[PDB]
Amino acid sequence: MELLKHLSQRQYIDGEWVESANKNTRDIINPYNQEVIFTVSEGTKEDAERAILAARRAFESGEWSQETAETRGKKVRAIADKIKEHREALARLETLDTGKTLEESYADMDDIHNVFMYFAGLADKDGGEMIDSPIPDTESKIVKEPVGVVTQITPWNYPLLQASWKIAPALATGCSLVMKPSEITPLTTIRVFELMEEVGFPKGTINLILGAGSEVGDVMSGHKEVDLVSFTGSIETGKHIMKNAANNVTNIALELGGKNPNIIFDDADFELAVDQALNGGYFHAGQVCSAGSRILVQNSIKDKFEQALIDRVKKIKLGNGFDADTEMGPVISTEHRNKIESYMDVAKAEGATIAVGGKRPDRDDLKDGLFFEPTVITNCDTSMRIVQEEVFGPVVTVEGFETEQEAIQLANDSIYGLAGAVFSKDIGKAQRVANKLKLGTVWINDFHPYFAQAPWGGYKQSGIGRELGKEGLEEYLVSKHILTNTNPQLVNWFSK
Amino acid sequence: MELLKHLSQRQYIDGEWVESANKNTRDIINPYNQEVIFTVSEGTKEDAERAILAARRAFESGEWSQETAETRGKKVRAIADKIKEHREALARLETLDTGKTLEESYADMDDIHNVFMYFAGLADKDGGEMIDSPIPDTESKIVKEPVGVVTQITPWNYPLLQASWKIAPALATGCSLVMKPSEITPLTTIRVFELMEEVGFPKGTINLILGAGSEVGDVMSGHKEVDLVSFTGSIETGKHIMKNAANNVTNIALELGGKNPNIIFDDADFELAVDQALNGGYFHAGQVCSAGSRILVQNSIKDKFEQALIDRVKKIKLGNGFDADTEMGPVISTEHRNKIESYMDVAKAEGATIAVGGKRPDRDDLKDGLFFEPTVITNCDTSMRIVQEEVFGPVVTVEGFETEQEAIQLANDSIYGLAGAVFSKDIGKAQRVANKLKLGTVWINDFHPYFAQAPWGGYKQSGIGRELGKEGLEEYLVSKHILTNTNPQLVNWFSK
Amino acid sequence: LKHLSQRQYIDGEWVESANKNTRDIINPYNQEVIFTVSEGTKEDAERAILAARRAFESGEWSQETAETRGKKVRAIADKIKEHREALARLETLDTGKTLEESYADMDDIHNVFMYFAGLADKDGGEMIDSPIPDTESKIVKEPVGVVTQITPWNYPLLQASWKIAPALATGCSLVMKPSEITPLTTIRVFELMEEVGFPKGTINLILGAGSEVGDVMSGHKEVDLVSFTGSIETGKHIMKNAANNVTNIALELGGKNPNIIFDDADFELAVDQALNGGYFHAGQVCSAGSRILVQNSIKDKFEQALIDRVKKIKLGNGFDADTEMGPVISTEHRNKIESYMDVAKAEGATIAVGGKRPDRDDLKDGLFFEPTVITNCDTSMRIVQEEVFGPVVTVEGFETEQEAIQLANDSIYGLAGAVFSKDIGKAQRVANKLKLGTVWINDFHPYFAQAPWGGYKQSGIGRELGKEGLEEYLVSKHILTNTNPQLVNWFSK
Amino acid sequence: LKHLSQRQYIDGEWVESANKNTRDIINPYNQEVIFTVSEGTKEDAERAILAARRAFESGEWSQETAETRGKKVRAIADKIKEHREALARLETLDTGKTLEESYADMDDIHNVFMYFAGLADKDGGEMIDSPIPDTESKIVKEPVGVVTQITPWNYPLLQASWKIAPALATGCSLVMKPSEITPLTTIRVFELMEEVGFPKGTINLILGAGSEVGDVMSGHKEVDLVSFTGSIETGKHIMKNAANNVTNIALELGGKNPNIIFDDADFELAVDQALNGGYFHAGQVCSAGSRILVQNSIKDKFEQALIDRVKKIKLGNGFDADTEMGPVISTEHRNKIESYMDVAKAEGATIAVGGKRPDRDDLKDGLFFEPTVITNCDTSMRIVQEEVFGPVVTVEGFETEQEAIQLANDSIYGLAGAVFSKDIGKAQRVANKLKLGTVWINDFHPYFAQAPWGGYKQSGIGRELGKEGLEEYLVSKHILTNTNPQLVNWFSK
Ligand code: NA
Ligand code: NA
Ligand code: NA
Ligand code: NA
Ligand code: NA
Ligand code: NA
Ligand code: NA
Ligand code: NA
Repeated sequence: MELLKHLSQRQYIDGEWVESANKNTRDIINPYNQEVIFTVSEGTKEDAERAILAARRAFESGEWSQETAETRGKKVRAIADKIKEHREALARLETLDTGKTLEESYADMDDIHNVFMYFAGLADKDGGEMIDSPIPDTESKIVKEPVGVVTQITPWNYPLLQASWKIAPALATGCSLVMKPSEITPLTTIRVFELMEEVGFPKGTINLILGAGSEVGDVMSGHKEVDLVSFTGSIETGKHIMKNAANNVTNIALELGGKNPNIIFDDADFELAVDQALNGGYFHAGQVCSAGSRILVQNSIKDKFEQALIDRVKKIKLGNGFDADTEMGPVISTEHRNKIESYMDVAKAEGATIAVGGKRPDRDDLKDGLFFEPTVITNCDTSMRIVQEEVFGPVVTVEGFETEQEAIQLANDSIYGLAGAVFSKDIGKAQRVANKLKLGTVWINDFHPYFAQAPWGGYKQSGIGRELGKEGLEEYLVSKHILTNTNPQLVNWFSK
Repeated sequence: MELLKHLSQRQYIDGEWVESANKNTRDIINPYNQEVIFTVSEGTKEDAERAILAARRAFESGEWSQETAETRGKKVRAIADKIKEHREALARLETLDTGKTLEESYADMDDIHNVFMYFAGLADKDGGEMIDSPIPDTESKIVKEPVGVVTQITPWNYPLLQASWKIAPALATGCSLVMKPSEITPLTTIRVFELMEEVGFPKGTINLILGAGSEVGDVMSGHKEVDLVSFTGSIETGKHIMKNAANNVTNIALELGGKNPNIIFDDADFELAVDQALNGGYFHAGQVCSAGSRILVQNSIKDKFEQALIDRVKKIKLGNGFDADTEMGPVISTEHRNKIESYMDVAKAEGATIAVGGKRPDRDDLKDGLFFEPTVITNCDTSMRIVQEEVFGPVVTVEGFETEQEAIQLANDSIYGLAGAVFSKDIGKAQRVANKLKLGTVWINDFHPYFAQAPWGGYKQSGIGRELGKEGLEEYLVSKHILTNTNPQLVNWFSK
Repeated sequence: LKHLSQRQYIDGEWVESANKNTRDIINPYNQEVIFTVSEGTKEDAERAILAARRAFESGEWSQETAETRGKKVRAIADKIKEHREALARLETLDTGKTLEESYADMDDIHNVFMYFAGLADKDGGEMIDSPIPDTESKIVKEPVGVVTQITPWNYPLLQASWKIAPALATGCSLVMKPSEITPLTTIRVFELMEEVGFPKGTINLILGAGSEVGDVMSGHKEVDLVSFTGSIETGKHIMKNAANNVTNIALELGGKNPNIIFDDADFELAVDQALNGGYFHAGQVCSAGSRILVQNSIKDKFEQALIDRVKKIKLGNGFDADTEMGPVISTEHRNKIESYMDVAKAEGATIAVGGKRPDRDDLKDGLFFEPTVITNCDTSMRIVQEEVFGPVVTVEGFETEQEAIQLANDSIYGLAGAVFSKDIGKAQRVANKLKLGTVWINDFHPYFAQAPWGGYKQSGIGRELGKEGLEEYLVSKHILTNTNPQLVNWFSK
Repeated sequence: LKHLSQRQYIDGEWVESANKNTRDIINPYNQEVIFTVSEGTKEDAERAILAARRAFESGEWSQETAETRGKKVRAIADKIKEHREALARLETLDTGKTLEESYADMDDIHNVFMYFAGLADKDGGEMIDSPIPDTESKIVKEPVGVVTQITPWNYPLLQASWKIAPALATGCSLVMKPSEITPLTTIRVFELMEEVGFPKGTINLILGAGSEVGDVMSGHKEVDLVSFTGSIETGKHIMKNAANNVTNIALELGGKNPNIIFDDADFELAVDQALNGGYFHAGQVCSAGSRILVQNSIKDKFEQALIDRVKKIKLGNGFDADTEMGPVISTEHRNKIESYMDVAKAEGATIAVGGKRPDRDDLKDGLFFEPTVITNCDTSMRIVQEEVFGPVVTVEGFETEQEAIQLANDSIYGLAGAVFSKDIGKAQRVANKLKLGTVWINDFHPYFAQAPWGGYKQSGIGRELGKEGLEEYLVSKHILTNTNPQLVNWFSK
């Protein structure tokens, strides 16, 4: 609330903070108490178009795209340093806007600093290749250029974190960008734009559009001046975005959700597996792309595991993200909580058991917030909607498996392929399983870790492309083969 | 006609040569005389589905996907050697099916051998990376795996050449593939499948579907078991394919056409520029993705250039591709010639001049074939359909430019971005221009060269992704981050 | 042998030694002379180097396209496979090892040439995003130049391939000298390369151990890289000579390679692989597992099992199907191995089995030495620290993982080693702490063209095989173009 | 200077020489003693190496995350920028070059540390697709280990940064010894690194005579890499000493760098850059353009223009803004330069201008030597072939592109050179044929952290700067895991 008195309420287009063309606004809510905490501009499709045209003009001017990579790196580093400088206020703003614990928000800010620092350091480390040409008297080189004008659409769960994954490489490579954060969580994205403006970028290089205005998304994914659309969010919206991008054969990078398996063998460190099953299921109330919502446990220890998990779930502390004792905050919005609630009905109707949770808590200090109890669903199977579909809430399912081969078959039996884990003290076995899982990231005896040094993304319906790592940077580059004939001679194919 | 008596007429699905499920067939035509030369199976959508399921079963069996990269390379090399062994018959078959000169077909076969040889040698050279992890007591590695099941759709202009650009990296990386060549030019693709069978691949690893059956394309682009759709062809079909691929968030690699500029400065080697303008415009009767259909010539030499080009165009020798004196063969089909013809009407109506050509030739030996005269269109400008749209025939437009800046502006003023050239003895100038052109390939003082060592593909509406080179191989790989916690400890976030 | 060349190959011609001297080549199985070859002079070596320089400067190979160089290297690979049987037989005849081991070599050799053939045209350098506005910066990779290559007697053609393949793929000119006692397969491979066809002077073969031949090959001013595989003493001398012209050196010297067996290893696997590590090629392997380190809890069991198996090892003619271990290479080498037995006993170690020449009648004429196990020894002993390079292993116990690592690293060497344990996590921890170029987990011996091979510490400098191996034969050039040059005007006008 | 340390830095402590010996440091502008520092012993050097080894083995820096190591290297970069003024002044005081040149050095140094900071966490090694079924193959890149670093007097802190930055980024422990005559900025950077904070023994600074501690730094068994920048004679000695333990060497020695000026060069640009190439830092630059090669048709015009400009070069105190060229480094060095003038005249060359100490009163107390142009010389002469390393250039003519290339490559060196021509295609053709680590087209002198720097032939071994520079400080380990180990059963059961 302190920081909010100085935070911008506007969009940032072509070097200026500007309101919506029609003066529309949106009230931003704190999910802990459903109170309005801020009011921001709700931009129009014409605003989005203007931002894209500004990004294109800036790209063509070359002020950023032709800046030295070393200098671009120094600027990205300056953003990183600002994130660290404002770590406390940023973490508080993120907890206020998204509801997650302040400790989780601090962790995000540490990661965000590291993301910008990594890409700053990567900016000037390539440039392309020299090719030994198969044609005598020619020089062949591949030059890597910025892809161009990029549109970036981020989700509500980790707004600034996901923004950093897109902004850092775009700026390091010399692109121009237009970003639109989730309409319900724009606060830390507005703040990072203020911080980037303090660092200084050429007019139009960076643009922030706010809202969920009519056709705003369609303009960001379907405009002819866009070279890459990068979207993180729901599968249905991602598919729509990809179909729109097709209208101009535009590159797409998508990170959609997952149905992430947490595979626990009977020779896992049992108390570790229980601890990490809770962590996988319930960090940020399960509102994580890579949440471990699908637990697969070996039959021999399944009963022991379920009882241990359930007993721990009953003790999870719900409350205000600002209170140090809180272990799990509320879910993000009324609409999202309703969707979670509707999945409980689906689960029961198809024959699954709600072993614990599965409703809103009654406690007085939680009544005004968007809370939902941490939930464990048992007696289910792979045919069920509750197992196959991403609920994106504080909910896990538990299925048993007999053998290593069955664990792999079940884990791969989904439309998704983002991340997962294998818990076993037999590292050779864990490695065998990891090699067979169709997942972008596999953890052995861990759950959740990601970092700027390694690419992240999904097989199958979890996405297209990668974020983070050298591969993440590559989404923002395009290759050009320049072939010079150093002794050109007439071909004389056509008669003289 | 000799080779045709032993050539298969069937599809190749799951290790067997099989007819269409409905026994339908298609007559294949020789464009030189419009005679039926062969009759092949015309497959159904159910055939395509069966091939895809076979490819998936084969992929999951691991017989090819878990074969050593070195051994996969040896097999791809064996295909390369077969291409060379059968060079003469393959070249003849390609000229028979597509109409281009036998000399052009020989060049194709030399290129095809080199494409398979390049990928054979690349197969075992990069399995991923070790990452220095930012988390203590963890090991981080990125493993590159085959992307999975791939569908491959090739065009009629260079059937076997374009097939090799797709097959070679798919097999080198360990993917399973389903290929469908253009319905009007299947002959050399059938033959290469016979040759691959001789080398030996596990059942289902390679599949050939033939036809343009109802919903065949839709199944190949929209099936849930496909991990990558790779399509080379027309922009309208490519967009449709991408939209269908979106239904399962499937990776797409597209190479659509271009409106490829041939930029000739007043300080070019003039006779070289004239020679290469002819080559750019009229190889394969202009039916080249990268044909130099859009000549941009400096105003100072434009009159001289037009006269020199026109005088040469009048001498181009049309005829049978099998006759050694032929310099340009027919176009591919009645439908395609009609499309080219309709553009002549469009050009005149919008105010351009048909300086030479622009009709079917009258000569008696050309009357039965699908010939169209090499054509030069003058007095045109960037606003015109004839300049903006890909005609894909033996037709060039000529526009003038005043300055280097105007040449760049005009060259980039199209929806495409595949390839182009800059002719100037001032290499520094040519490099400045090359750096500003939004094209996947730029030639300086040359026109047409491509090779397996360097990536090929388009900016903007010319495509998504790359073929050839290391980047071409990468389309057929997927990255997996395996993170092992080597000293796992309880996090104890959730109370005990 | 009736058709094999007896000469050196210099500047496109098979030629005798300048002084007509020859050397008799021996089969270690029966000590019979099997062939007679030219014994070259230092002047022959100088002529070869000058021919290699002239060929390099002509550009006929160095400026050939990388793709075409790869095709030629592939053609050599194919000739190896075509002549696999005869090459394997020549290698067994010359070196004494089993025909099965020689076949394995020829498969590896084919694969080495095939790997480098495929690599030849895959990386010409990089484009650098220059920090100076209006400049273009690129790094071009060129062949390093003229290279001299000196190979050992244990795996003559194998070690030759590791050097020849990258040199030819990158466009270098080379002068090779195989071990004076084992030239046969190297002569043959030169015949095969000549059939493929290379410009005159690109490849040259010097034969012998003539006075100063080695010195010329390591110290000549026209050499850009000296690549030597052999003994530590000779390697050091070669490096010192190379210094006279600041010449790049690549060295692979021996090792004291540890074979670490934990009490939770697959016991019969560990015994099997301890035998393999110790006795393949009668232990005449740079990476032989001569130093067994076994956990104390299973040490007695392990020693008894190992010793009982060693007593059954079948010695004989490498051509006989039942032979498991052939003879050692020469009288001098066997004498050196014999002298180490004396050293071992004098410093207090026990010769548990073996430690002498076998008595059997069919082995009496050959250079055989019994597979030997030395027990009750420790890290202070010469028998543990020094590379014996014979069919001899030592056995030391360790208590903990930390002690195994300490002992394993307690040598001047750093080539290769193994860790046997069913606990893969533990094996990985140990592997990370061993100062060794190659570490095997639950295996012993494997190497391949796809991965670099070489030593930490006194085991060498540089790497062979893999992309790193290729890089020894390249040099980087930074070409920086100022595209808008302006006067600096630092100095007064 | 009143607050600058006078001591060595060994194992986390500032310490005097074991024998309390000291050395007086001189300012070449006036030959006045400016500071007195410890003159260490060979035992001090040994103690530093052993401390570096202990620190390496503790893993406090070598097992720190690459990301964290990068942050520390970045912190050093920031300290350099913070203390830019004082560092530049100290460098000018110690070495004599202009303050403006010293500022340029400090900006470069900041960028060198920043580059390597950003590179620290960007590799780690490779995953290999193994040719053996049921095996996992990976190459892990580890710090090479303990490194000794010996730097020259011409650009003390610049050359120190090229060595320190990659060593620290990769996780090595280092022992550095700056030139005995120019230790000031190196002492200062160690004070700054100490403020950033590194584990005890990770960084060590030895001060004094190459003749006392040099052999220990190049010949100690605990060293894994010796990195030396300096004279050819010393570099060779160092390499021979390193051979005693088969130790990796990286050497950057001088050059005889050609400045090739075609008749179609931008003439006034070529004159400007010829002066810059010849006379920055009084020609005391490893890559100084001492060998001018000019096309015959413009040679007379060029010589007249160059000579006329050389007469106007302003000599003086590096702290005075009008100074364009400072003094040479020492009495011994100036004497060596003077002796070359005698050599040049005796072999028939012409001293067209300069060739002696200046007479002006304000220059008499300093180690000044006039900028010199030597004409009428040829490639057979010592004055053309040998590196004088002073404010001296030779001028030779050439007729054709082929002759320019032949002459340019006709030296024992191969560090750097330039080609001036408006015909870029021609310049590129020439650049491709010059045996030089760096070739500038229409420029002279530029280097940067993003691109590797080093010499062909006798100019060195290895590279500094760029990704290749980082690689000198890494070692490859192939870890091969057999994931389904089976008995081989070679030996009888
Ligand atoms: Na909110
Ligand atoms: Na996908
Ligand atoms: Na046809
Ligand atoms: Na596109
Ligand atoms: Na022999
Ligand atoms: Na070494
Ligand atoms: Na001094
Ligand atoms: Na050298």
